[PDB]
Amino acid sequence: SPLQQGDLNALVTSVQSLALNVNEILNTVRNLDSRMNQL
Amino acid sequence: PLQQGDLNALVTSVQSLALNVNEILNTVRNLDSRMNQLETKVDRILSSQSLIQTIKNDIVGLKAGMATLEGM
Amino acid sequence: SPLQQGDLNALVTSVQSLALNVNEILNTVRNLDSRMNQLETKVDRILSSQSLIQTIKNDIVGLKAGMATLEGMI
Amino acid sequence: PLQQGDLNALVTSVQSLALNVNEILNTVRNLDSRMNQLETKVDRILSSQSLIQTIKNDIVGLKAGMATLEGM
Repeated sequence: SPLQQGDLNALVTSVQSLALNVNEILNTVRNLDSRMNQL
Repeated sequence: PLQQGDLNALVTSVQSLALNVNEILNTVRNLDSRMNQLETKVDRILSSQSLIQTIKNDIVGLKAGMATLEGM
Repeated sequence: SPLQQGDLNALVTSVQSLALNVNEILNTVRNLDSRMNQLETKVDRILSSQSLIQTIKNDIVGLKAGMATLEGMI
Repeated sequence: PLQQGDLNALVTSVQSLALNVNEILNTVRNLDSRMNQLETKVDRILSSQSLIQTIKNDIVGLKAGMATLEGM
């Protein structure tokens, strides 16, 4: 089956969905950094 | 002409990245919970530091009172 | 310019390179998880002794009342 | 036929993922260093807990010795 734009677009949305998980990790580790400083 | 199968390696690499990121997420959520516990327990320790200076003041009185007895 | 296999392959290597950074993060957060567990155990040990302090506070208060008793008896 | 520019959105999305992962890496390396400091300082606190029981034993002697004086 020939590769289609929709196949590339599927990977874009997958990566952008993964990016939301990365964003939660980043927010949480920054919060941990502040809290370990206070500790 | 590129075929759907030509994208397989990229799809698999993103699936693996997502699996490993998910395990980071699981671990950092656990670190967050652990930090709650540590903070509560350190606050408890910090509160008992009031006893130390109370002991401190009383011992000052015990020192003076004992000087009194030694004179007597 | 027509899309080529090499263009897809470039993204594969980019993602696999990113995966090495993800791997360091994962190794480090697991290590932090183990170390925070061990830290909490030590904080537990400190907490248990902090109330041995409360007994000390009581004993010292008792010693003060006694010492006043000695002085009151003259 | 797909063109190079048809991949742009995917390239950009991976660049952004990489930038954010790099900032996680920077932060977790800092958490590792902070944890070293916390561990060393908690070990210091834990070591001084030896003074507490020494105070404990001595106070036991002070209690008995004072009963002696009270007997007089």
